[PDB]
Amino acid sequence: TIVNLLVGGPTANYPADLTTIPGPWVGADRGALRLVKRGIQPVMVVGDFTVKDALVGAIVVKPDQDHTDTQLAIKSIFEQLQPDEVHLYGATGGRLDHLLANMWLVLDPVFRQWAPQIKLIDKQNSVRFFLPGDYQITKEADKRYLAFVPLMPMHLTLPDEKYQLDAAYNAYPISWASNEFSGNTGHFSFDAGVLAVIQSRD
Amino acid sequence: TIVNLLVGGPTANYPADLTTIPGPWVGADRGALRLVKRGIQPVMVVGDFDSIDAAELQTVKDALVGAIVVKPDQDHTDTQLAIKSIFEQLQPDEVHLYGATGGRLDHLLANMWLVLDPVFRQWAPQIKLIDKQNSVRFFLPGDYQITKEADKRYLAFVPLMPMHLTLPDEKYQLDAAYNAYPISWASNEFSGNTGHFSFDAGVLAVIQSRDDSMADALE
Repeated sequence: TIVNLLVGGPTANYPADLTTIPGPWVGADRGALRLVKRGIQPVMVVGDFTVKDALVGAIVVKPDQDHTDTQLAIKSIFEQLQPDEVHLYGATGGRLDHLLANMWLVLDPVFRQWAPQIKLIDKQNSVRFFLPGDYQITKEADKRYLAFVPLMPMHLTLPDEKYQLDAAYNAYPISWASNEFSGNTGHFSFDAGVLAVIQSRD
Repeated sequence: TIVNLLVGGPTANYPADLTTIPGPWVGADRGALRLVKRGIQPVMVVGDFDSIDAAELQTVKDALVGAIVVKPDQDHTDTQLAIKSIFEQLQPDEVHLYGATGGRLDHLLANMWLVLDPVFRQWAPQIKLIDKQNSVRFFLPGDYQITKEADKRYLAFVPLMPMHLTLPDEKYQLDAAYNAYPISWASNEFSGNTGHFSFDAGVLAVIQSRDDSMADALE
């Protein structure tokens, strides 16, 4: 099962008509209002808020003290709805501080356990996160570029991509943008931190 | 001397008509094509412009005559090479990066983390990232004072590397807070005209942002 979470980024970055994206929807802050405005009934709304009307059929989660509403929404989704995956929409564009918080959200030890189950999606990008190990990914038909992004120090190996790396160490965050798949699949291995993999298009 | 650098990001994120922005212009990759298209004569161009379209070859070649043309090297991205070349040949006091946001996320993070390289780190204090809703500044360890940008509403402290960060007078505060990985402390705000902060290591990014009032007013 997949739960869709909508945060407050610009609508111009949505990959498609949200009513077109299947799966239960959850909205945080502005995200909830935009889901409602689109006639979408959320299974859960996070924040302090037709709304009251849409909230009867939804699990309402008020803001707390230790979490951002986005972090709270993520934590609440996995603990209460318990899906296999959460697709984050509205997480890019606009305010950069929100964007970066969304991208580095899984670094916090409490949310890292879910890194493998969280994906950011917008019209030009798909973002997945990985924990140390060996993996195989497949090219997304509509994407041209592939990028490996170490969010923390690690030894990264890319044995079969257009550009490769042999247990390369990064002492700080780095974005190896503009790589590409040789064929339809590719492998990668790393021994620490968290790795973000981004497939993008123009 | 403010040197403006335009990279390949979406034009929708520009903060204004590029021709209204003062200071010499440098274009990297697609950025160069966009400057030429707007009638802006770049003082320098960085990127491979020889395997580009015949339809656009001559027209770009005409604009490149009066510009310093820097060819890609083997060690740097074109954006990094542009930054290195600017400090090397244009005697700038500050470098303002435009077109560094939106679009592809791998390029965006690359622009945000560019100054982390030990070599480029010496220029972090002089590189400012600018788009429609944001203005990003970078700092090296020490104590600082900043003021609120007139059009900005939000303030954010973004440690890019492990450090102890102290925020004593902002809406929200931190007392030697430690981060073991990059963190974006978003939505803080100035409490007064100025704000201060101190940190002991790594590189700190500071972001002043605003909402897109126009777009929000449409919903």
